[PDB]
Amino acid sequence: AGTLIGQVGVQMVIGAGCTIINGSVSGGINQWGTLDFGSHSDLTNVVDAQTVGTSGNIQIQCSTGLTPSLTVNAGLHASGGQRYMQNTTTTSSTIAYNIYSDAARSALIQANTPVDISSVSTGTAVNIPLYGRVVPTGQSTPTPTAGTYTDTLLVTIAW
Amino acid sequence: AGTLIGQVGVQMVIGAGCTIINGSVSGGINQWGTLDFGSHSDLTNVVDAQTVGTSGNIQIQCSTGLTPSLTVNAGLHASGGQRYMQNTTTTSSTIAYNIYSDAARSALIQANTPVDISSVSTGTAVNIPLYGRVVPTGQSTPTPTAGTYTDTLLVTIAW
Amino acid sequence: AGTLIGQVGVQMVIGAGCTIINGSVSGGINQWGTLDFGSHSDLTNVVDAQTVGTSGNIQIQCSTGLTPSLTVNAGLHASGGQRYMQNTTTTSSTIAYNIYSDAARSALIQANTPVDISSVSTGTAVNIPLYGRVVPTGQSTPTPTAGTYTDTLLVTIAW
Amino acid sequence: AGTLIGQVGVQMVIGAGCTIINGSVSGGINQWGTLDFGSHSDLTNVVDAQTVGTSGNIQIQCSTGLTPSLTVNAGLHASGGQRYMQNTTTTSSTIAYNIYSDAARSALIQANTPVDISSVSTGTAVNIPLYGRVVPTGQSTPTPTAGTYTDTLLVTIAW
Amino acid sequence: AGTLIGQVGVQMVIGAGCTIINGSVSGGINQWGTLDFGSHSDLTNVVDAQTVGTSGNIQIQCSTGLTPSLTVNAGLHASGGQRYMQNTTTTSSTIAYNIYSDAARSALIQANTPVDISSVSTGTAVNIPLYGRVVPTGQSTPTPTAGTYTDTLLVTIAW
Repeated sequence: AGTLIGQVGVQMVIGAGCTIINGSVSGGINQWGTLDFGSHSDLTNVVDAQTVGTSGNIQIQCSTGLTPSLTVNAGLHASGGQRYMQNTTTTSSTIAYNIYSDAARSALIQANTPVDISSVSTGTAVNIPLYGRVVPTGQSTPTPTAGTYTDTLLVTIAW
Repeated sequence: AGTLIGQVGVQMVIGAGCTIINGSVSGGINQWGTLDFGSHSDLTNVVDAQTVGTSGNIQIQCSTGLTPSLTVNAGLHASGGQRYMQNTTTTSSTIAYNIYSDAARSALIQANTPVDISSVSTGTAVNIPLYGRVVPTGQSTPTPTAGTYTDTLLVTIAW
Repeated sequence: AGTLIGQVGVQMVIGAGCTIINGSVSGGINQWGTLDFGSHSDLTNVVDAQTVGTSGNIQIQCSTGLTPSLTVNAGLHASGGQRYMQNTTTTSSTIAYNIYSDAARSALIQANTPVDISSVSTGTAVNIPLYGRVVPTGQSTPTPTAGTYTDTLLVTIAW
Repeated sequence: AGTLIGQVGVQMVIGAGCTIINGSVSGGINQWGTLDFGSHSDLTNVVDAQTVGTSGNIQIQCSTGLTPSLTVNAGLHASGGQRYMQNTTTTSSTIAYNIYSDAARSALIQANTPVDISSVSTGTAVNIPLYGRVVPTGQSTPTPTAGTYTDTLLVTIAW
Repeated sequence: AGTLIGQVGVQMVIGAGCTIINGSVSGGINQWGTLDFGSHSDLTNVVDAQTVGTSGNIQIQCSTGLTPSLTVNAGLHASGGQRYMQNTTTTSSTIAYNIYSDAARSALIQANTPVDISSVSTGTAVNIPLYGRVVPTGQSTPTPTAGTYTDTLLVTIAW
């Protein structure tokens, strides 16, 4: 009863880069390592960790200029704007954690808020600005149960 | 030595619609936007893009009922049933890409094969079901040369 | 008061043909199909159609040699040399349309102007050179009212 | 053995005319043109023709008043009151045809039946009311053989 | 101075007939109808007429056997052996005409030359063998003036 004809056209340009390195892809998921905090018990001291994946650390290796933006989604298990970790065995146990955009862990990254990380330019393959820290305050009870707590984020680089 | 007389008669009906919106026409070509993947270098991560044209995204705004059919022709530079992109400067460089009929990019669109996209009905001006993805597997060498790769399709809506 | 006697004589020759096929005749009208554009609403994209009648497409199947001439009369509802379509319900609504003598729709057919379509010779039953196109420019208001717009032509083949 | 004497007396009057024009005479036959239908093959569409002879069309140019009568004899090859055409090579092949007294071809002329064509008066040299049409119904088989079919009539004008 | 005496004797026999019918007599003139050609203007087509008088056509109704002879005198206005017609108003205008002894108008009747019309025998009241035809060749100028052209013959039947 009708018919419309049109052409779309597809264009892609190779040039200015700023693409992540040392990140494996399985099925288009585009995984970018893991924030491995390590093994501890009865957390009463601050623990620091950085995004490490398989062989080598995740790096940026951005292009000259091109001030980018980093956006980190809240975790699957979130409440009150603070990302959480939930055990795979017991649903009640939970550990809170924070994430920072600098090595000194002074600038906090908020959920769904872009961060102007413009210092990763000029190549040089600098480490990705994503550092986590667990502080033993407000961590429900100081001593949690046993398990393997896990959580996943969603990191977006726009430029 | 001869003469034949006859009348043809031309009929057009306005009513049930299901016509594309936000698509400019120049000379009867009836262009429908562009699949702009963006700028990258040394493609090693999956890149997603959607059909965007000038001011606003391409939409359908189909009519009630009228289960339509979407057919996408293979590109000008094709081999083995997979659409390709070819540089305007160097003929050797090529990047493969795929196209999907859903946002999740789970249903693949084959060349010259109709797709029963019946969920775009009831108006509401839903986005056109045409999404592309570039996966860094089988992309000849992982790092291509520089240029502005281009390709054009031929989208047909029958209903 | 007077009387004159004379003989006229009637002659018809069967031989060189070049006669239309797939065209029904009712009462000597000698109908030759219909230019069915289809169903649309708020025409903003170019629509193409070809002369189709009942079971099969209208064809020529002309004879060897015999360079013919195609003449298309202006429609019943015409103004300024451009053929129009008028609704059967509301007299004000009108859609303009054009007609072409080739598949590419590059050569326009003017009213009461013969066209030397000499490429339809050597039999082979080629499709009749009559293609229509509706372009959404100068179409009064872009969105018309509802109805079943109709128009009739008068196609003459002389050779 | 006998002898009778008498005078006959011959009278002719010049005045009111209504005499045919553009008609050559050879030996008193008083020919009045030809109904040339043209060249066709596999007649499936209606063909129209008018009485044309040598340089110009046959005309009447009748006198004021003087309501005349037109009588057309049946052809040499006739059967069932319908005039026929017979090939000069094969006797079996035959095409039927009709004749009309008006341009619209709505009033049929019957064999040996006068027609009151009173509208050809007031001079003005109007075209002779004799039009033929071949309709592809009841034409034996739709496709005839090759040849030059011919037939002759006998037109009488009485007034 | 003298005187002679003698008897003549008058004899008439009734029997074998072959006498004309449908012919009025006024004063011994013994008129036999009229060759009424009719009314025409600008004679360019052959005109035929037969000897008709008052109520009915002139007939012979001859007797059995008795091969008769028909002799037709030249007209009052004759020149070169061809009978002519002269207007009663203008003496210059003239139309030539011929006369024939058969219906087909193939056998010409010459002035003062007997014709052996032996086929009118056996009664049956056959039409008189006298037919006239006007041919538009050598008729001075093709278009004559107005008037009522007349001429009289002298028909003799000897047997």
